[PDB]
Amino acid sequence: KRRVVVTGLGMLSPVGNTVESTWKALLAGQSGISLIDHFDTSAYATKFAGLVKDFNCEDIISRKEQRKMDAFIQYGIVAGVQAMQDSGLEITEENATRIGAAIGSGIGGLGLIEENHTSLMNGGPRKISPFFVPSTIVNMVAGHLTIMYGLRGPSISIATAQTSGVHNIGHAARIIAYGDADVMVAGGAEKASTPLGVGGFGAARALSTRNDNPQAASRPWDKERDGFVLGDGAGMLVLEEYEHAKKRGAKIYAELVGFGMSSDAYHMTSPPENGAGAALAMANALRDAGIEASQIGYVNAHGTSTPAGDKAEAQAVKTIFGEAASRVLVSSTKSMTGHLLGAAGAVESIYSILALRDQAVPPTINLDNPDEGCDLDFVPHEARQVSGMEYTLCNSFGFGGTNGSLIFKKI
Amino acid sequence: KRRVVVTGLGMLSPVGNTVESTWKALLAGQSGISLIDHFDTSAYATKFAGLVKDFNCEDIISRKEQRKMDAFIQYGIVAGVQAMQDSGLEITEENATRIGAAIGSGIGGLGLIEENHTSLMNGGPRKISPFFVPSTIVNMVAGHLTIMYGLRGPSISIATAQTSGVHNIGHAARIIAYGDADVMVAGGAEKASTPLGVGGFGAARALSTRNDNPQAASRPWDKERDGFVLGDGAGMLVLEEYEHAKKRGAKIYAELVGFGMSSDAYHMTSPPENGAGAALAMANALRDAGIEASQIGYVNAHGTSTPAGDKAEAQAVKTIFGEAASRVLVSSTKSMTGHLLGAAGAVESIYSILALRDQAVPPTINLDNPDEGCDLDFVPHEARQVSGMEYTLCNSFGFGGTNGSLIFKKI
Ligand SMILES: C[C@]12C[C@@]34C=CC(=O)[C@@](C)(CCC(=O)Nc5c(O)ccc(C(=O)O)c5O)[C@@H]3[C@H](C[C@@H]1C4)O2
Ligand SMILES: C[C@]12C[C@@]34C=CC(=O)[C@@](C)(CCC(=O)Nc5c(O)ccc(C(=O)O)c5O)[C@@H]3[C@H](C[C@@H]1C4)O2
Repeated sequence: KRRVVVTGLGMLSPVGNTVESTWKALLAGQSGISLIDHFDTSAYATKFAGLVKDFNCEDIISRKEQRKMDAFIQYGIVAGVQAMQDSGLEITEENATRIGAAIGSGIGGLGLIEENHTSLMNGGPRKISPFFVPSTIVNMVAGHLTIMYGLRGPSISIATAQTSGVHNIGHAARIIAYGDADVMVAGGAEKASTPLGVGGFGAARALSTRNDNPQAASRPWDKERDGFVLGDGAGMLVLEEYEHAKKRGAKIYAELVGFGMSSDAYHMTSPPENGAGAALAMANALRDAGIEASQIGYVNAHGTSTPAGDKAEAQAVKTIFGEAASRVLVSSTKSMTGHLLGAAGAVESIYSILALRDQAVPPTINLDNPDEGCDLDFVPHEARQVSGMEYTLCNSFGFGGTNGSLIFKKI
Repeated sequence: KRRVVVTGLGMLSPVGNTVESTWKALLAGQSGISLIDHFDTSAYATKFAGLVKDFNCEDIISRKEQRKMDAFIQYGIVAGVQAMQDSGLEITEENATRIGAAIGSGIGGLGLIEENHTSLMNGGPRKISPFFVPSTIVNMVAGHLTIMYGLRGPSISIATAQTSGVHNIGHAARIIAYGDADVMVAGGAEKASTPLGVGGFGAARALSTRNDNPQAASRPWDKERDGFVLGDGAGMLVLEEYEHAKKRGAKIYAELVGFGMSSDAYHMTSPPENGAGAALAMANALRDAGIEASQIGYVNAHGTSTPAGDKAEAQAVKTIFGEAASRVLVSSTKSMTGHLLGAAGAVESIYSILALRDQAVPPTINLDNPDEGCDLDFVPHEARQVSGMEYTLCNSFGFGGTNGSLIFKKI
């Protein structure tokens, strides 16, 4: 009966270009939200986002190859390299077959979609790049990485919008636990800070508009919430079978204990007031881990800072925790990080891991005035030390009412 | 130990708007390839594709809701309804939780991407539709369908480009076999016959250019091959646990016996001459099914009619079959159907099923002059009756060297 453990991490976030730097920033309650400058935001109702600062891949990706890939792919490859390195794993002809990847994204190569389309409109199909398809499609991070590292085991790419990160990690673990693979690099990558991404979610009325204070915009559960904030980044974890990792003396961050999925069956871009769907997703992860809601010390909420969304998740926590409801710590890193969409669940799974290694829980900043009727401990303003925390749970929910929860156990 | 069976089918193809009509057409060796008329193809090097003829959803989707979804979503929903109906399954409050979906697509809502982008370029972010995101993203078919049918179990969407259909079906079966679900609607949907899809794959030099004979264009293994042909469609199958299906007296088309995945780790848009990757994918499906290459009576090849691609797959068959190499029937439905990308593996999984029900195997049309050095029986020109065939295998390969194989067993 195969157990899965995390033996490698990598990340690119609006608050740091490494795992450690990003963790540091979050515990210090820093914000990565800034004003956009790569395109004219005049007509845009939202003019800020959590961007990746001074990105550099020169040492990892030839500017020759960079031409064949959208920022989202570029990000994910870098985070994947970080993870592969940090794992210390060495690919051998024996190995190849039993190592793979499960990496996706919510929207994929918007930027190159826009470029290629603009080109076509201005000068015809003659102007489309031969790399249009391969540079924009969601599965390309798994593509480039399996090639770069000679990985030959199972490779998949789940695109469940804002739920992607959690699904890729969850299925990567299943692939391993099932016997199909021994190691899996998994997570997600996103870079939707484009005219289309901003204008698009902007058109749905899903974005915050607090342009006077981009850092105060993302405020989960606070009463002045006005919609989620966009974030770019990538998060990746090397998942590996317990005995395979030991046999190689791998540093093991944590164990992946439970994975749960659910479907809202309600509305395409909104959850029930009731949070029924998030509840089942958490409820199935517990049952998969074989433990009780009482044992969860920390929950990394999906908490996107949308009026209807944050309320639903809260509702669902009460429902699952009941008694403990107030004794469990809950927080949204999105208060500082922004919403990474297809990468949200990857980075947050990383934070849910480090919170067990460091027995510390990052805050929900901007939580000035909670929502009324809230019994929950949303860890507002300042990180919080914890005692004997053995399990953390991570939530991701997405459009189409698709939900997922991962449960991590210490050591 | 949970077995998975197919208890429902649905389809939209360039040769038929139902399962039965499409099967009929294929066995008769008909072609669905035609010249494009929905956009000006003057500047286009490829001017044809396998389109879905006289699509109608009026009875299933309100023109009110149709506004919120790309053709690709519209197609997939219809095929999903067909499948749900054909399964005879009835969703009950008990049920909901244990029924879900695993549906994806290669490229998603290109058409609405183009519309929305054009709008933005012509009149600003003000012109983007509030439905931009929800109408174009890959996971929306699973979204709309879980809602329409009150499905609350696990919902996922794998986007592994041209390998998608096989992956969604394969993982849907795993979800079931693992205990996460009892029923899963699974497959894929595509509609890339757009300026971007045509110009895009056209820019990669991956499309056939035989505009003088659109019906002769798709010719897997033939010596005058000139690249794949684009096809629109959707294919869906209801997968369900054996005892759950029996307990309800479900008509059972076949059993899903093996699922295999592999990664080429070679090139982003091309397979090794050696076909090493396809071999492992087939090789793992056999091992998963617990049977031998000898027992496979029919193989539905990925056979896309690209020079480098068809050769690689052939190579891989020899490698896996060896002795039997000539005693196993191999064929490409893409000779008539075109390439459905993210939906290819769904429809072809359907054909791999019916070939067991009807003990008949559809031909590879246009196979005038094989490639030299080929020992394989590619079932050229005319469908072929078969005797005691108990297993069929279905191949899907995609960009990023991602591969997958499904193995179906009679009854
Ligand atoms: C039609 C409306 C109704 C509206 C009303 C109140 C709201 O609060 C929002 C802004 C968002 C509802 C929501 O929270 N959706 C939601 C979700 O279901 C799953 C994931 C996420 C995520 O970001 O990962 C998410 O954002 C909705 C959205 C946009 C528009 C305005 O739908
Ligand atoms: C850079 C080049 C080299 C080139 C040369 C010879 C060829 O024959 C083609 C046209 C296609 C190779 C190929 O077969 N790729 C391939 C694949 O790996 C997996 C799936 C599929 C599918 O359609 O599901 C597929 O199409 C390639 C493509 C385009 C361009 C011309 O890469």
